[PDB]
Amino acid sequence: HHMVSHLRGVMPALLTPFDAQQNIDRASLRRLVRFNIEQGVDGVYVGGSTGEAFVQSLSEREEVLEIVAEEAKGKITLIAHVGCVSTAESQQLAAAAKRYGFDAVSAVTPFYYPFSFEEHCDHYRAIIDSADGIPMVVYNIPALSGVKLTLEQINQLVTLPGVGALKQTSGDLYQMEQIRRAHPELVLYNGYDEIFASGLLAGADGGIGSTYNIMAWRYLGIVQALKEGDTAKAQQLQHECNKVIDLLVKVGVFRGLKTVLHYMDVLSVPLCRKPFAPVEDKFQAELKALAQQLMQERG
Amino acid sequence: HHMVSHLRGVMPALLTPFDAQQNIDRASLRRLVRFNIEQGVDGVYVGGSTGEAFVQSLSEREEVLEIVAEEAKGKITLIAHVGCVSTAESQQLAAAAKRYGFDAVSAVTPFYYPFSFEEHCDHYRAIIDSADGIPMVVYNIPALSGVKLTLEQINQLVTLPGVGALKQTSGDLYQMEQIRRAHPELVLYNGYDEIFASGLLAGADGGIGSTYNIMAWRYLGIVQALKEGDTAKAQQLQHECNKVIDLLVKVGVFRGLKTVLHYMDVLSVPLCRKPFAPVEDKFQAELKALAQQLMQERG
Amino acid sequence: HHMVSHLRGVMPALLTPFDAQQNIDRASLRRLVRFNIEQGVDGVYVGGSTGEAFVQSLSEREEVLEIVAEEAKGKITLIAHVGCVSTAESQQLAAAAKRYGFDAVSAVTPFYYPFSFEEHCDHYRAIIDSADGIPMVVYNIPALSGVKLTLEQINQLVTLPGVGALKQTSGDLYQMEQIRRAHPELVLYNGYDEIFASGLLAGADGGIGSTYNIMAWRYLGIVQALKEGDTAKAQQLQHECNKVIDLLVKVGVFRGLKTVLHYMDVLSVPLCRKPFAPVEDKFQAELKALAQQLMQERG
Amino acid sequence: HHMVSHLRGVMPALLTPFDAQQNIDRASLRRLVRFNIEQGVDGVYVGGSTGEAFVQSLSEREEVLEIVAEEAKGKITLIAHVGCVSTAESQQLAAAAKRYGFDAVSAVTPFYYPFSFEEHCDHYRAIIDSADGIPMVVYNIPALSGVKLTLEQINQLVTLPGVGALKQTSGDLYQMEQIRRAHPELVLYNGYDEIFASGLLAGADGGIGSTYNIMAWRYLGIVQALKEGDTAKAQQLQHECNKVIDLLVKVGVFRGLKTVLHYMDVLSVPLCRKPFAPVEDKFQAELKALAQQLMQERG
Ligand SMILES: [Cl-]
Ligand SMILES: [Cl-]
Ligand SMILES: [Cl-]
Ligand SMILES: [Cl-]
Ligand SMILES: [Cl-]
Ligand SMILES: [Cl-]
Ligand SMILES: [Cl-]
Ligand SMILES: [Cl-]
Ligand SMILES: [Cl-]
Ligand SMILES: [Cl-]
Ligand SMILES: [Cl-]
Ligand SMILES: [Cl-]
Ligand SMILES: [Cl-]
Ligand SMILES: [Cl-]
Ligand SMILES: [Cl-]
Ligand SMILES: [Cl-]
Ligand code: NA
Ligand code: NA
Ligand code: NA
Ligand code: NA
Repeated sequence: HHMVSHLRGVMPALLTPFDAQQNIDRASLRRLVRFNIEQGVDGVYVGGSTGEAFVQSLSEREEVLEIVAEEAKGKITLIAHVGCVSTAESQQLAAAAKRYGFDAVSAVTPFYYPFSFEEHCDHYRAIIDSADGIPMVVYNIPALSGVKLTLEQINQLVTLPGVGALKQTSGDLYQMEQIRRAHPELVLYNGYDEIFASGLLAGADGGIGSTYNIMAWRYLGIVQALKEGDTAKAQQLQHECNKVIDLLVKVGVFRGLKTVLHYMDVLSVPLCRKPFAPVEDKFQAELKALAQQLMQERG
Repeated sequence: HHMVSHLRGVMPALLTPFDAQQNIDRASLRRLVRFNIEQGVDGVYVGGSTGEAFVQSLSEREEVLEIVAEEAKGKITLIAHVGCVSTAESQQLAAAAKRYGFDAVSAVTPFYYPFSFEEHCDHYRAIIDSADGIPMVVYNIPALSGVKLTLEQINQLVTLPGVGALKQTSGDLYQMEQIRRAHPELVLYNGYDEIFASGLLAGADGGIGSTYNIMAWRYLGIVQALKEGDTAKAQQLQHECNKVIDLLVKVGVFRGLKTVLHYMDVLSVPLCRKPFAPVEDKFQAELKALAQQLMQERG
Repeated sequence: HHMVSHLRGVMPALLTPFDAQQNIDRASLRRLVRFNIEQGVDGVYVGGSTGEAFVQSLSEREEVLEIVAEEAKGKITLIAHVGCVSTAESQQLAAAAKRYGFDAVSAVTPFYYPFSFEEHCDHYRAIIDSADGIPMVVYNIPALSGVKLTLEQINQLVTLPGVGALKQTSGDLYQMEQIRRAHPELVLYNGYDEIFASGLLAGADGGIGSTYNIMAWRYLGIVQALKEGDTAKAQQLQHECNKVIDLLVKVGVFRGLKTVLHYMDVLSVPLCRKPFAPVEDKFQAELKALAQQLMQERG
Repeated sequence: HHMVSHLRGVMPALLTPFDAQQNIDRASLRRLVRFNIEQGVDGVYVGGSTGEAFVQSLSEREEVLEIVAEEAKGKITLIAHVGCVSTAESQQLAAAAKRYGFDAVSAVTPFYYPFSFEEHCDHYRAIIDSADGIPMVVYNIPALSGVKLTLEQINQLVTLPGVGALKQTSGDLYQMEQIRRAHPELVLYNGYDEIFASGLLAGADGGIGSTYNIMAWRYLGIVQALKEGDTAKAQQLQHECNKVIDLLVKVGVFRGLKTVLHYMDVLSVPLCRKPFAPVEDKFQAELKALAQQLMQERG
């Protein structure tokens, strides 16, 4: 667990930009990668939930993976979310991530169909084998996956050979603390941005988040406030992140983030794929004012 | 709603046979269609959940759809489950179903990501458009999709232009009755085989089910018993169906069904796709005895 | 299970009438018991959830039990819901029901606090002991108790020495059928009036319900329709019951029932105890119209 | 919200000691109050969930209320949990708390029966009126009450006239932050001991908890650590608190705490009321070792 310490940190869950016809916008994808590097992030998490993975084909996900590796390999840590319901499809994306030079792969607990815990473990084992020597990030998101793992099951997942981290998109900070106590060296990512400060305090040593794409310096600022023992500053930063998250929940989270990035002249086209609707017109002024606030807050 | 009475009835949710390398077993697929026709079913529902749709590519789902149409068009009713999370993927499968001559399409409420009710309606509207004049079956399965529709939302979905039926995989038989009372003409399929008789009594006029692939005549028998007013016979048939479903839950439902069909010399290979494990050896004897029992019962 | 067949049937879950100051209305309680006897019911279930047991003191519940025994002992079957969270409180009510001559006691699974299955079993054993020879009805209502029993745990409860029946307030009619199949002689009451017909078909042999207080003959008629094999009549009667239940849900179920009974000249004051609010004025005309319809419906 | 700052702090949810026959052990109750005062706590919360309020009579709860006031009035803050399902019963306990000189009352959202939000509000208004001048603490515990309040409803509850605080027994630290942000002056108690440190960081300014009865100085130490910016010390204290909570979850929480207190020579008899079972013999060694550790840690 200590030989993959380079995986710790704050890493945006990269959005996948699409063009006006909902195809991959490669030029905007490259700009978004460069924008995140310039924000000072530790890494990027590609083709996750926030990446709209589950409305893309395998070929599209591979194209995105390869472009991001071109832009970012050697500059920041690269984690490829390869997870699919199908084990064989996940293996194909893991083998591709290996060829592109990613530092780690990740896979969401396979969803829709009920699978036994043993089926989950063999799924991770098969993907780890196809990753062919780069570590696995187990990705736990019970609210969307419907997979309700016990603590003892999480303990077994994160000790499988080849697993180097846990992305913990759970609001249960008792379990966060229990995972940390059971695995003092484990790379443990907070997945709910709206509790980032509290999740670090409960044992996470970094985070993977959708909203880091537009204000990663606030989350980096919370990491530093807590190291410096400035708890009032950590709370103030989290209050500001959550004011933004309240707005994003009102307008649509992924499309709201893409719209801000469009007003920051990063993404040419801010659409999500159907069935996500476009942003309602009445919310544009607020999203544009947020973009301008965030740009001014950097200098 | 009156012009789609030809969609009523008992229709197996067709399994998708795979070979030893987990590719589509076309020969076994054709024999499973013929086998279901020979059982006297009213139709087949292709590429659904039971069909392992969500561990298949679009290309594979199209291949299955086209094969089934070749075997069954003009002999029994053909319903194509074209549903994906992506609207555009679902539309591609709907346009393909239209080319192959299917009698209706169907789509599960798109899952994993939370979508507004308005986003769900526009998803169905777009698929109905690509289906280009064949009716849509709305497919409600809250336990796996995570979409919890109210009665009033269901009422709006089943009256969208182009919607001709509802696949109701819900054990809430108060809602089943309310849907029937609000739409006396609606084609309404019972989706949980283990309550078929009660679901008919609560208002369903047919059923779509995984276990109909191995014993459709029991469910046709329940329809008949209730029409005849032999409530005791309906109960006894459901008891026997549920003894089977108990066994299938113990061994794994889709792989148990495929194993029974392997022991009936229908499918050459009884595998599901990973991450479904194969059947445990200790259950083979029971599954073989069930196939023997069902074959002697047939005649 | 053979020697308690006299418990089978259709039994209203008796409302507890209160007066203007929210004290027990003894005269209206007597009139409601008599009204139910004249409706032809098989028994009465006293001091249950519908009886507002959990906003009453033990002394008040005992006074209600004794009165119902005076009015109904030897005329219809008498079941006393003695259940509390506390085991000793429940035992006090069971010992009292024994003194008053009840034919059976009943206890809801103790709630609010999480208790282990063994703690639940010991709770029932102690109450059965204090009931001193009259059988126990296990009362299962997960939606309000939060106790989620497995099928195998239900199998152990209904086989405790002294248990003669199960009140099954669950809409899961697979489990209903499984209970019937494992216990062919068990007295099994359908608890959700809105699926009564389907619940009988799935294996219940009677019911306990709040709405039987105002229209027991429809549920008795459903029993008769199914015995006769008139499945269409059973459905039509269930439709009519559910039209009423729809209204009761809109206005508040217990207070709406009490208001109907008020307009039938049975109850002097149609209030529930606080924090239940009174019925909104806008619903009075509907409730009065339903009272008239149910009265004309009888003769 | 500012004129009740004397309610902020760290307050054990007092256990109710019972004797060998399950009646109130008055002598052990007095020594438990004194023990907590001597731990440096800010107040005590009397007759709550932890106090086994819902297996006691109104008369028993008043006896405990009156004894605690006699021991602690004017030494530490006194909060009386007067909550019942019944509004009238809750009012009776609030009038008593007022007579005994309590500083505040509290009530759990009424449970078991579904009540509307307006019925909850009127319940609190009525108790506040009977409390006759002392502030009300709204007490939120969705996991046991089943009352799932939105954020906007919580906002309306804490702005009711006479409401001075919220006991927030929720693990959702997004909502915790949102409440703090919407009400910067609100007295906001963290209810889940196992996330205390994180709950403070998310906006709580105190806590009410069952495990404070045996180790309040750890929780006071966490407050001090977070004020001093020693995040690492706060984390270590929370780890130790959670090692204890793990053991208490394994043995049974209330009875485990009382057993520890017995081995601390505080409680003569460590029994909870039925249906809580006694502690298993095989856990006694661990609970005794824990008692010894906590005693030696104090100094
Ligand atoms: Cl290749
Ligand atoms: Cl490359
Ligand atoms: Cl699982
Ligand atoms: Cl830290
Ligand atoms: Cl820029
Ligand atoms: Cl084409
Ligand atoms: Cl929805
Ligand atoms: Cl029918
Ligand atoms: Cl006595
Ligand atoms: Cl008597
Ligand atoms: Cl349990
Ligand atoms: Cl029958
Ligand atoms: Cl009168
Ligand atoms: Cl008095
Ligand atoms: Cl509510
Ligand atoms: Cl603080
Ligand atoms: Na890095
Ligand atoms: Na047909
Ligand atoms: Na009787
Ligand atoms: Na104080």
